[PDB]
Order: sequence, then C-alpha cells, then structure tokens
Amino acid sequence: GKLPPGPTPLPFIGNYLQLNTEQMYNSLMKISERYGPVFTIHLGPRRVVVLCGHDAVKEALVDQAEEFSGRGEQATFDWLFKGYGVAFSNGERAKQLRRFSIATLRGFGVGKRGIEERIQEEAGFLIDALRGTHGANIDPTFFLSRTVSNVISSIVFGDRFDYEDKEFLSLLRMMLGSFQFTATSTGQLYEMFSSVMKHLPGPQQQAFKELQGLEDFIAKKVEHNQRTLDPNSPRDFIDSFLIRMQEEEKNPNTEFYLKNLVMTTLNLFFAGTETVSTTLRYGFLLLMKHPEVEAKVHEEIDRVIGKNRQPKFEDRAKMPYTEAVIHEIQRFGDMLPMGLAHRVNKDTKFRDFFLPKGTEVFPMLGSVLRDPRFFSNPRDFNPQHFLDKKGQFKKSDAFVPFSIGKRYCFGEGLARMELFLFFTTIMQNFRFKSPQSPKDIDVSPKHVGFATIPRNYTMSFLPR
Ligand code: HEM
Ligand SMILES: CN1CCC[C@H]1c1cccnc1
Repeated sequence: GKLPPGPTPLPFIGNYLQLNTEQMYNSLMKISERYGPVFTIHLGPRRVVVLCGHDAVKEALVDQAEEFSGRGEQATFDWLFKGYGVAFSNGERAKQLRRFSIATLRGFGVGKRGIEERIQEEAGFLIDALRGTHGANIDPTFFLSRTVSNVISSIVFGDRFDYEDKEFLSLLRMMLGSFQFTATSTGQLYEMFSSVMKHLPGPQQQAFKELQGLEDFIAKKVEHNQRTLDPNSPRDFIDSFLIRMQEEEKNPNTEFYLKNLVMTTLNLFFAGTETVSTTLRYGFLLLMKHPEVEAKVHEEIDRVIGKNRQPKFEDRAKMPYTEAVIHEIQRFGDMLPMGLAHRVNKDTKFRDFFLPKGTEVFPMLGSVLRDPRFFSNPRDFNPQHFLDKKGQFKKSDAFVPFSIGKRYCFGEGLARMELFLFFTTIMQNFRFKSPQSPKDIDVSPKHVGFATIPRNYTMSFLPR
C-alpha cells in the first residue's frame, strides 16, 4: 500500500530545498544516510524512487528484472529523441530495436577478429598522429575522440572519417558539449524544470542546437545510403536497418521506420564515441597522478607483448595488472553516477513498498561502484581493488559501470575491447608527462550530473 519514505516535497518544485544541482549525486547520497538505501525524491514534479548500494540495485534490476525494465526520462536527450530509438524507448519499441542492434553488431564482427583488426589498425593511426606531435604539450581530447569515433563509425557509416575532415571535428564538438551540459547544475536543474526551461534562453539551447546538428548529419548519411543500397549486401548498420525496413513495410505496427533508424544510429554513434573517449581521458590523468602504477603496466606490457608485435585482445589473460587498472579507472571514473533512469512497467511490490505503474527509478550505479562492502577504499584510486594477494585478477559483483539487468550496456563487448587495446598500444609506445606535478594534479571531477566529466588538462607524448 505505500511509497518508500523520503523528505516532504513542495508543490511543483518537489524536493528542491534538499537538492544541490551542482552535486545531485552527493545530494541523493546525503538523503540516503537519513532515509535508507530505498527512498522517494521529487525532482520537480517527477516522482522518483532512488536505489543505493549493491543490494537494492541488484534486487531491483536483476531479481525483479522484468518489472524494472522500463525507461525513465533524461530530459535533455528526450527533447530530441522524444521516445524514439533504442536508448530512450520503452515496451515493445525498445525490445525490438535492442534485439535488432545486438544481432547486427554481432554480424559486423563485434567481439570477434574483424573488429579487433579494425581497432588495431585505427590504433596505429593514433600512434602515428601522437608521434606527429614530437612530444609537444597538447590537449589529448580530440586525439582520443577521433580514434574512438572511427571504430563505431566504420560499423554505423561503413568507413572511417578522415582525421583532417572539418565536419568530423564539428560533430565531435557537438557530442562533447551536449554530453557535458547534462553534467552541469543548469543541466540538472533542466531535469526538474524542463517544461518551463525549454522555452527559456540559456546553456540548454546550445545543447539542443548540437543535438539537432547531430540529427541533421545522420539524416543526410541515410538519404545517401538509401540510393546505393544493395539489399543482399549491407555496407553498414544503416544498410542493415534499411533492409529490415523493406522486409517489414507490410506490417503496420513495425518499429522499423525512418525515425527509429535515425535515432538508433545516433544512439550508437553518440554512446560509442563519448563513453570510451571520456574514460580514456580520465584514465590518462589518473595514471599521471599515479606514476608508480604507470611503471607496472609498462613492465607488464614489455614482457607479455614487446616492442615488436601489435597488442591483441586475448593478450589480457596473461596481463592481470593491466586489467585491474582498466577496471579501477572505470570504477573511479564512474561514467554515469545515477545510471540511465529506469521506470516500472506495472504496479510493483518491492521490499515492503508499493510502486505505482509509471514510477521513475534511479539506480545509483555510482553507489555500487563505491559500496564499502565491495571495495576497501572506495574514494581512492587503487588497482589492488581488482587483484588477489597472488596478483591474479579478481572480479567484483559491484563492478557495474555498464549497469545490469534487462537494459544492460550491449556496447560492453566493444567498449572493453577498445578500452583494452587502446590503453595498451598507447602505453607500449608512449609514457606520459604533464606540465604539472603528480601531487598537484586534480583528479576530482569537473562536473557531476548525468555524467562524470574530468577536468581540462594537457600532457605530452614521449616515445619508448
Ligand atoms: C565507457 C564505456 C561505456 C559505459 C560506462 C556505458 C554504460 C552504459 C550504461 C550505464 C547504460 C544504461 C543501462 C541501463 O539503462 O541500465 C548504457 C546503455 C547503452 N549503451 Fe553503453 N556504455 C559504454 C559504452 C557503450 C558503447 C561503445 C556503445 C556502442 C554500441 C554503447 C551503447 C549503448 C546503448 C544503445 C545503450 C542503451 C541500451 C538500452 O536502453 O537498452 N555504450 N551504457
Ligand atoms: C552515453 N550513453 C550510454 C547510455 C545512453 C547513451 C546515450 C546518451 C545520450 C545520447 N545518446 C546515447
């Protein structure tokens, strides 16, 4: 008969007086200390059930998986996507788009050799580019995102972008500004009060324009692809989707139409660019702050692999310390703190509470990555979190940065391959120094909201 407890809201504003839009994660955690790991919060007029720590999140998303498999709102992205595409759909749409995308991703070689060689080759152009700097002092931002983007772009668009291409650069700028915006106070305030704020001047309009620009681009590529489409041989993800469109025109409740094509392709391009990009970014800063951890990775690379051969994905099994470090980077980086919002499909019973149909659910993925029962020093950067006393790699059940449950990151295979081979080919060739001193490096997040954004920095790439 009852909603979980939480602080008393006010009309329209909800729990505004208890939330700090600069630090929403620290706000919900603070309310947690008082109310328990399972509480109700009103983000303006939206009613939201928050789940903190491993047990509550798992119990929701794994044990009652089917009830918690809907999608709640992320307002900024909703403005553009409007319930279309894979990421921000629900019900029958998501289930259909999700299964298409997974099967197609498998068909383009994901988690197999075709994509390994494409990443290996693409990692080559990155080294080359990084040498083309001659150890000068640079922003690594768009060096990483150009290399990262090209992997998913081979798959969605059919071929890589050229690095000098001015439109490519413009797209990666759109992506980074959009994403960043969601991590700002204004972006979080935008989560409570969007119905008024969408009609107002400020940083949000900029975000809309970048998203529109990204939509403008995919929508053009598609018109192109439609006219040289060869139905028995797809060049790309766009082709595959267009073929499925034909096969299904005689079904009027099909999910396969133009609008879901544009939006899903956008999902992949955006998610397959900015996540790995940002994680590599954060990860570089972390290693520079911790140069002792940097040397053991080097040591372990020089012995399983060498100077000679390109690193390959299966090289990880014999490289326990490097895998611990990659996990610890993802663990500390905390890409999305509050996950993507969930919602219950139906009236649901959960631990003595009742959630009416339609209730938004925040599973706080950041609080699982920081759960004290699973990690000895949660707020520190410490590879030993993923190693035994033997130095073998150890799994954690709270390593959930890709989430869990019905709506899990189906990009996981790809990201993990990319994360591994990109971290490893770069450090094979380079060691990192910064203009700044290891004890003076700020590894605290620049922005925390929907995403976790590392501070702006510069570094140099010096050969080995
Ligand atoms: C640093 C790497 C990445 C992280 C930390 C990450 C994390 C996540 C998270 C937390 C979700 C939400 C899951 C949920 O709602 O419970 C998600 C979903 C999703 N991700 Fe990733 N991801 C990463 C890489 C990628 C890549 C490379 C792709 C490209 C194919 C991708 C595509 C997607 C899509 C389409 C969804 C929506 C799935 C759905 O709604 O059912 N992600 N990811
Ligand atoms: C970054 N992402 C991982 C989960 C959703 C996905 C995303 C976010 C915004 C726009 N498109 C895709």
